[PDB]
Amino acid sequence: VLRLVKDWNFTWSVVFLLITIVLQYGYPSRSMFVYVIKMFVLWLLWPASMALSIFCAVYPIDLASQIISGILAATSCAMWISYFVQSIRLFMRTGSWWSFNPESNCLLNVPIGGTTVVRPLVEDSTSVTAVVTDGYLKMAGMHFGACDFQRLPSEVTVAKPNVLIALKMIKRQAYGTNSGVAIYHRY
Amino acid sequence: VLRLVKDWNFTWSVVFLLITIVLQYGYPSRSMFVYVIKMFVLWLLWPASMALSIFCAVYPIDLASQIISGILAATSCAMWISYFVQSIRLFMRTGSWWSFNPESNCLLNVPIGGTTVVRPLVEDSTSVTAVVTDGYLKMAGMHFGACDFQRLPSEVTVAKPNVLIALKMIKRQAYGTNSGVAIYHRY
Ligand SMILES: CCCCCCCCOCCOCCOCCOCCOCCO
Ligand SMILES: CCCCCCCCOCCOCCOCCOCCOCCO
Repeated sequence: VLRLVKDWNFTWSVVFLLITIVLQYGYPSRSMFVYVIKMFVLWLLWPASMALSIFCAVYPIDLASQIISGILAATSCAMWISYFVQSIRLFMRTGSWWSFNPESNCLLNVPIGGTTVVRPLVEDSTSVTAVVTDGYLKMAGMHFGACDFQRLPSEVTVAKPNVLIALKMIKRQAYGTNSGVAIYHRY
Repeated sequence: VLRLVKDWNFTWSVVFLLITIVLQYGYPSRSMFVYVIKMFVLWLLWPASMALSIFCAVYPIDLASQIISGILAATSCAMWISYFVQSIRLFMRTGSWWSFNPESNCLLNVPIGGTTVVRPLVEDSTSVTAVVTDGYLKMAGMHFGACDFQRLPSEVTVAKPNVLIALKMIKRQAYGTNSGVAIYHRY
């Protein structure tokens, strides 16, 4: 009687605190470790929410509760399909693991020498500003590592889950020997 | 017997789906509406997680479970105090409501004419790039609305929850009559 209550509450207390943690610190801009915990919680949350609605539809309070449970069941299923479609289509255009981050669907692809570095774009703009400070690149407010201003890519790819856009370098200014600025516009 | 199970499960099914929604779409870069739902969920999650641990400490499985519950109770309380301290200190330096967003603790303050517009900074850098395109301002990859390039602030404030930084305009270039670029560095 009381023992079953205690095991029930203890397990749920752990889960609710875990949801609070991933809801407060589960962001790649805060802690990459907590972000992966949130993603594992969200991956488990889709079928659990669906399966919980399947239960409330098999054992409902009334007919309206049975229908609502089925609507919520499809809702959990539709959100997972939607997430998988966007993340897959983004991953095929980028190959980066930021494609699976629901928080960001705009990705900036910049080729630095051999490989291409992908970073999430917060604001989808028609223009992106490149700033090389003494040999260190900063694209659209976020750093991209070391790169020579002369070896700046003439084209930069932005990847949304439904379209891949290319940005050609319109303007190019050099502040120093390796310091400079450049702009990119779509077409 | 079975009826209590049905009402209990139906309520939790709604809650778990709501957590899934706010965990998947609760971001200001996706939907401002879903973001506020997440914040209401998180504000309710702190005392609920604490109160649930208080229960498992009053009615524990064993002595170790009683101690763990008390540790989680203080953990839920410490995270809320931490969030409130950062958000308040940020709100006093900025006055913006983005200070209460746990996802962002770096805020960019740019004075556009009469008032000052604040936007969250993803990457805390020592430099911030200003780009005015035909009379539209873009600071660090995100737009700030209409502004004249001539009317660009000589100083821009960055506000972290523990320090307020000022950025003086080092370089200034004009691409056109109202189009131009500028950079800001801290001190
Ligand atoms: C930037 C650093 C700021 C300070 C960091 C503080 C670190 C957090 O401190 C928390 C320690 O406080 C102890 C809280 O006490 C826990 C209460 O537990 C009750 C035990 O119940 C068991 C009963 O059998
Ligand atoms: C930024 C760091 C700020 C640190 C602040 C930490 C504050 C933590 O508060 C600790 C208080 O929480 C302890 C909760 O324990 C109470 C449980 O009560 C159990 C009593 O059992 C009665 C038995 O009948």
